[PDB]
Amino acid sequence: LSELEKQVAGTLLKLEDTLYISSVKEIAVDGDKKAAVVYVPYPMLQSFQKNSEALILKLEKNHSGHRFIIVANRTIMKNAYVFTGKKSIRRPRSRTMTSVYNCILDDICYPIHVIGKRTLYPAGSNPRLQVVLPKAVYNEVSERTKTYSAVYKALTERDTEFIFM
RNA sequence: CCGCCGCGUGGGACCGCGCAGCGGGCGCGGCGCGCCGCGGCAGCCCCGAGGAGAGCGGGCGGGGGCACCGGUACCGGCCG
Repeated sequence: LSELEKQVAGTLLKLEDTLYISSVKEIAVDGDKKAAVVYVPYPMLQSFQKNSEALILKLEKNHSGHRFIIVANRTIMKNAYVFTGKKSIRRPRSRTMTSVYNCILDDICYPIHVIGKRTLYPAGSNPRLQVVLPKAVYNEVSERTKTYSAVYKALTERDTEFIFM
């Protein structure tokens, strides 16, 4: 129920010639360009994953002004066990914070599979994570690394940066 | 202030244990035993230790057990 959703829905209705979205989030970047994150419901992420590179390209080409990213919305629970007083309810591991952040990171760059992760602990600077991408693909993704860092920082307060190795 | 392996409040890093869905309606103030939509949930498996065990393939070796079998030599006997 906001302007962006109206035109993106119209777009989607134009593209076919069955799948719907949950919400849309827009995150700012240092440059005037912004990012739009589309929250896909979990059961159909794979439905929006097969041919989604074309989908994002067409969406960007229709309404310019900021890049489009597709991610799923996952829930995080804050207790390993829940004590109802009589028995105990165990939290599934899929609902942890560490798993969710890793899945988000994979989803942000879904077409390109992450090759490694490292976190550095400088003497004074806040610890930061740096990930490693395939050396084959670069110029395709070189121009969208600041946006990736910004969106990852927004969703998860953890900061990061990108390189190729 | 000083004879406490017990009692209460707090913290909860470290050390060890938690198999048996949830939420709403019937339903009484609350809790149970039950009856109901699944119509509300992302319903319900960390990874796979230069730990271990099991498996396939490859060659390696005076490793083990059973039967079988050759060769001089020591000894004894016999022909010359």
